[PDB]
Amino acid sequence: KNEEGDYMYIRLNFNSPGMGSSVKKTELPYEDGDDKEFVRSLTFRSTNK
DNA sequence: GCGGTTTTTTCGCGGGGGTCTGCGCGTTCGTGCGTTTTTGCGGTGCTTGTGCAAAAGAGCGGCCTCGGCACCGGG
Repeated sequence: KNEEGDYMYIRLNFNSPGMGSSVKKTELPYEDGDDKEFVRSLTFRSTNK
């Protein structure tokens, strides 16, 4: 979370392959897929802090 | 100190392949969050106790004059 000016810019990161979560290979938070593209982060702003 | 022997140090060149290194992902161990069990200094209410105006008569002690006597000196 980063309050830049009057807007609060919060970047929500999501699980993405390549040294991501500390979870072991046995259980993956996503389905295995070389052709799968992932939403890595979304940044939102709001006037209400 | 001076002359001898001859080992193994210094000199250089070629080839091999184990070690270093670029790159990636994962994890395990370093670092912060939170807590357990106990030690310590902080204060109080109450206990137990302390230093800081004449008038008059009655009675008294000191004192003094005096009484009266015993005594020294002499024969």
